[PDB]
Amino acid sequence: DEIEKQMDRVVKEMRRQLEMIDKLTTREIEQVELLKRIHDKLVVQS
Amino acid sequence: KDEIEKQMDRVVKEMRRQLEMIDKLTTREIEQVELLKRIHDKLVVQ
Amino acid sequence: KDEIEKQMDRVVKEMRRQLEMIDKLTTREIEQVELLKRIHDKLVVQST
Amino acid sequence: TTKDEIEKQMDRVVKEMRRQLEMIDKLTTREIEQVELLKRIHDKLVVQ
Repeated sequence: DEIEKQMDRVVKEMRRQLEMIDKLTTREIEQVELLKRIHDKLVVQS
Repeated sequence: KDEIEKQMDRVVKEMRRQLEMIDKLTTREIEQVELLKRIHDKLVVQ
Repeated sequence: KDEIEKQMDRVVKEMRRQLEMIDKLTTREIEQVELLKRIHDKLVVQST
Repeated sequence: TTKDEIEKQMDRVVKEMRRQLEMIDKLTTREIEQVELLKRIHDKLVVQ
């Protein structure tokens, strides 16, 4: 079937893009942590 | 000095770009889920 | 066994709801980064 | 307000987005696990 071949291509795209979302979310959490280090460095300022 | 705040500004602009990428990529995922149900609907039609 | 199509239909509806939730939370995140940009602007008006 | 109180707003915002950011990450992993069952559905559908 050609619908079954299309479903396989789509399922494979969704996993690739979904891992990319997951990678990018992970990077965002580390950038939120850097903001906590930036905030912590702001009260140690004075 | 004000290298903390300039760094935070670089981080804030970074998170916007990457959170937009997450958002655009999630949006594409939802459109692929609906194509997936159109495939499911095309499978009962076939 | 046309229960795989019933399973596939159950999964696609599940993924759309959970994916819409991801999309709402990301959208909320962007509003908070801009709130963070307003905080950044208030910090330069303060030190300077 | 006071620079000591802007940091409190930034601190509340930073902790909020991290919690919501963890939630996005939780749902994305759950989504990847469903695409896997979606691939198992396709493979069980081609054997038919």
